[PDB]
This record gives sequence, structure tokens and C-alpha cells, in this order.
Amino acid sequence: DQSHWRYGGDPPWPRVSPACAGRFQSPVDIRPQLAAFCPALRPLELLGFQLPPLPELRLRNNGHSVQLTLPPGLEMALGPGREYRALQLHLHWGAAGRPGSEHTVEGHRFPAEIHVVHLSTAFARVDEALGRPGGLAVLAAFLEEGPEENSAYEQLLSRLEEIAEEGSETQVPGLDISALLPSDFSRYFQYEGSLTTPPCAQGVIWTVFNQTVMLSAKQLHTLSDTLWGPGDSRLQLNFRATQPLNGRVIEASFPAGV
Amino acid sequence: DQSHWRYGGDPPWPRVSPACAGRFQSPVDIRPQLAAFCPALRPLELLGFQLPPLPELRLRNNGHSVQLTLPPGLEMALGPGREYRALQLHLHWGAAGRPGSEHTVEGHRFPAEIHVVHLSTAFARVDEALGRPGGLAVLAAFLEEGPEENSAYEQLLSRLEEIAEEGSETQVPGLDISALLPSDFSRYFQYEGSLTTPPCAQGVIWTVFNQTVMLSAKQLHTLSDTLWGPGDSRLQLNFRATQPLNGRVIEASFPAGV
Ligand SMILES: *[C@@H]1O[C@H](CO)[C@@H](O[C@@H]2O[C@H](CO)[C@@H](O[C@@H]3O[C@H](CO)[C@@H](O)[C@H](O)[C@@H]3O)[C@H](O)[C@H]2NC(C)=O)[C@H](O)[C@H]1NC(C)=O
Ligand SMILES: *[C@@H]1O[C@H](CO)[C@@H](O[C@@H]2O[C@H](CO)[C@@H](O)[C@H](O)[C@H]2NC(C)=O)[C@H](O)[C@H]1NC(C)=O
Ligand SMILES: [Cl-]
Ligand SMILES: [Cl-]
Ligand SMILES: [Cl-]
Ligand SMILES: [Zn+2]
Ligand SMILES: [Zn+2]
Repeated sequence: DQSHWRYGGDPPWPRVSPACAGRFQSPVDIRPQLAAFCPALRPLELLGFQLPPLPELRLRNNGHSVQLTLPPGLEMALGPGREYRALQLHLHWGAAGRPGSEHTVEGHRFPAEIHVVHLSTAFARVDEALGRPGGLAVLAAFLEEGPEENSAYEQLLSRLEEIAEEGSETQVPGLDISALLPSDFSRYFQYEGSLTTPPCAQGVIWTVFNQTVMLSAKQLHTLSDTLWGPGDSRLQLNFRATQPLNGRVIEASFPAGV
Repeated sequence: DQSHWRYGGDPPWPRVSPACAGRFQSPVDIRPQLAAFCPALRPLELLGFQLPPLPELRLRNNGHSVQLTLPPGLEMALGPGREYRALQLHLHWGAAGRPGSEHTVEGHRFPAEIHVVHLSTAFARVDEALGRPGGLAVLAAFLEEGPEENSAYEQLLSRLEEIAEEGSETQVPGLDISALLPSDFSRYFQYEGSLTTPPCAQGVIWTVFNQTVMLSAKQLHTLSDTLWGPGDSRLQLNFRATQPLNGRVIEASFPAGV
């Protein structure tokens, strides 16, 4: 099986996909004081993210996260000339007493992280974009613990019980995908990295919101303690360690220093 | 598993895909004097089709045809703002003493037919375009018998012995894909139809050149007598019968009643 891997042990990821031994991998530790302010980095523009209930969307436990398949027509602009089509979103989380975001900020790990994965409009096929500079783009936001339930996230978290078993899937109504993300589109970090799971292909443009999304502690428990993974254990701690920068400069869309 | 079907045998295709029993199926019999002449149909334009030798391209015997995977960056323009990205091309053929084109012209079947399959620039995923109006576009040309060896086709036909076994594949150098097609881009027929294999999804824009391409008899034999298919039988007669019009209008880009 050329396509099986897990978090927390063998097979080593470079054996699954040699590209996971690359020099420009994700995730990374973001150090705001050392991020370079770039004023050409304009507010992100999201088109078509406010979905009606029909058509419904596939929601699947793939053993590695819960993944929501997005319909056609969702467009994300990093800028004019950097236009992307959204494919799917999924999440990374921890466990009882343990945060599980993938990116960190000055070494701080947040409770969880949402990824929205996009294909550059240059491509008709995700597989052709793998490893090509700017072929894929991921929008990432941190999920922080707060006192109030997040109603937008409850639409998905309340359905995880239906897909607890690995490989199981269900259909959920369309929802406002942009309500899963922060409201500030103007403050973000941006750098070039990789997919954070095998095949770990490089050339991915990462955009990480500076503003967090708040979930209740009960919601974060629902996320991290409902799903089962490969080989009968709870799907938890499904994040990768941060990776060497190897000379990369993380850019900021706002003066990030103090 | 439902990705399973054959030419001229069980399972009956509407079992494979009920969509194959649709009202707007392909191929069709083209009747030039009854096509609607539409002067708004502009000459076709192909961008990026003149490939360099590297990178190489996958050439595969999939048991239903020989299929060449096209690299990123190839586009077909059907009209202002109406672009499609080329994914792959494949062929349909007959047998000893038998033509095997899919489309016919006034009931005449040509020796063989080439299809270049494209995805509308609105989509990032072929699977999402299936069944959607205008989501896919196929460019088709007839292959006719002539006295001279076709040098462009010889680049592919000379490699079929390498992929005689069903499911085998090899790599071929990039070539000028437009040299596999007629040079007259101004005279063609166009109509809305379906994929001609399961899942027979409708909404496909078909464009059929009026000018033919010529292959030698000894090339047409190579095409039709080299590959093996399902069962232990030769891959031959790999075309679908023409389908009822059901009130569809076939358009012509040129006065075809003249
Ligand atoms: C969003 O970006 C802002 C910068 O505009 C980040 O705020 C910066 O965060 C760091 C880490 O929290 C703060 O450093 C800390 O300062 C405290 C107080 O002195 C110190 O005790 C800690 O040891 C640490 O050095 C930094 O001051 C803060 N800067 C500003 C201007 O507020 C923030 O982290 C970003 N958040 C995300 C999620 O990206
Ligand atoms: C290309 O179009 C021409 C017409 O412009 C077709 O030629 C006609 O064919 C029909 C029936 O076969 C005859 O009525 C005509 O006498 C032919 N007309 C002319 C003007 O030559 C031709 O069949 C088309 N070929 C293809 C492959 O589409
Ligand atoms: Cl590298
Ligand atoms: Cl592509
Ligand atoms: Cl799509
Ligand atoms: Zn992810
Ligand atoms: Zn075909």
C-alpha cells in the first residue's frame, strides 16, 4: 500500500513519499517580529463561499481528518494574477489537555487549525499541480478556546458522530464557508511550503490568518474525541511538527513587528 | 465495482450508468445539408499544443482505447471568453475490413476518429463538471485512408507495440498535438451531447472538424490490430452507435448545404 501512513510512528514519511524529506516543508513556526512586511499583500477576496443548502456536500472521516468537499465556483484571490479554486477543507487537532494546531506562533500551539485547500486556475487537475510553485494554495486559521459556542462550526461538529468510523461519510447541507474563517481578511502571514501530509509536495502557497476563530471547550472536545482513525484508535494529535525555514522569509500583510 | 464495461457486450450500458439512457447522447449522425449554419461560430483556436520533447507524456492502453495524457497549459478557445483546458486524447477504430469512427456523416463511417477531451476553465475537477452544461468539451476529427504515411501519427502509432497488453503504459516525447488535427479551423460542426463511454454524462460540447486527417492503410492496420483489450480479445470496434437527436440542432460554422 503506496498510500498509507499515520501520525506518531512508522512508516517514516520519507519512505512513503521522498518529498517529505524536502527543504521547504510545512508547517512552520511563525515569528511575527521576524516576518517581513510586504504592502503589496492586499486583503484576500473570497467569491462564492456563501453556499445555499442544496446541493449538499460530502463530509468524510478519511482516517486522517474530517474533510468537507467543496462544490464548484468557490474562488480565492491572493491578488490579481493569483487566483485559486477551493477544493476541500479539513481540520487538525490535539487531544485531552493537548493543543493540535499545525502552525505555531512564537512556539505557541493553538487548540486546532482549519485548512482550506485550493487549486490554481492554471490547472485542471490537482495531481498536475503537485510540486509546482504556486500550484496549490492553502488558507489556514487557528481555532482558539473561548466561552461561547460557535454556531457556524456547530453545523459540522454536530455531524461528526455520524462519521465516527474511519472511512465513513455523510452529506451535509451547504453552509457559509466564510463563516468558518476569521472576519479580518487584511492581516495574514504568507510563505511557500508543502502539504503537511504525504506526499508532502512543495510549492504550496500558505496564507495564515493573524486573527483567530473561537470555539467553545465543549466544541473542541467534540472535534478531538469523536472520530476513529486507522487501526481502531481515536483520531487525535493529527498534526505534523514544524519544519526548518531553510532561508525562507515569512511575509506579513501588516506591520507585524513591535 | 461500477467502473466496468465493454463494447458490444454485457453489462448493458444503462445498467453501468443510467445516464447512458439519456435523451442527449453522443455520437450522432451529422447531416451537412440539415445542419444550422451559424456565422457567429468563429475559427477554433489551440494554445500551447506545440509541445517540446520534454517532459514526456503518458501513453496508456486502458482496454477501451489508447490514451495520451496531455500536460498542463493546453487550451482550446471556442469563442470569446469560452476556454477549455485539454486533458487527454484517445482514438476510436474498427477492424480488418471495417471502419470505426464514432460520428458519421450522412451515414458514412470513417476508418477512425480522434478525440481531444477538455475541461471548462470554470472547473478544477473533471468529476464536478460531469453532467453540467458546457462543463466538458471534446474536439473530434475523422481519420481517413490515404496513400501516404502520416508522419505526425507515426510518432504515436510506432509506440503501440510497447503497450499491446491491456493496462500497459509507456512514456513518449512531447510532440505537436495540433499536427494530429486538420489544419482548417474554420469549418466544423458543433452540438451538445454526452461522453460516448460510461458514465455517458451529458452537457458535453462536441466540435467535429469538417476536414479529415489522412493515414495510410498500413497505419490504420497498426492502430486497429496492435492492442489487446478486455477478455483475451483484440481491442477493436471500440465505438458507440449514433444516437437519436431528440430535437437537438447541429450547428455548422460554414454554409454546409453548399
Ligand atoms: C497577530 O499578530 C500580532 C502582531 O501584530 C501578534 O502579536 C504579537 O504576539 C507576540 C506573541 O504573543 C507578543 O509577544 C509577547 O509579548 C508579551 C508581553 O511583553 C511577552 O510577555 C511575551 O513573552 C511575548 O514576547 C507580541 O508583543 C505581540 N505584538 C503585538 C503588536 O501585539 C500575534 O501573535 C499574532 N497572532 C497570530 C495568531 O498570528
Ligand atoms: C464537409 O462538408 C462538406 C460540405 O461543405 C460535405 O460535403 C458534402 O457531402 C454531401 C453528402 O456526403 C454531398 O451532398 C455534398 O455533395 C458534399 N458537398 C460538397 C459541397 O462538397 C462533407 O461531407 C463534409 N465532410 C465532413 C467529414 O464533414
Ligand atoms: Cl527540497
Ligand atoms: Cl492541468
Ligand atoms: Cl471544480
Ligand atoms: Zn491540513
Ligand atoms: Zn472518445
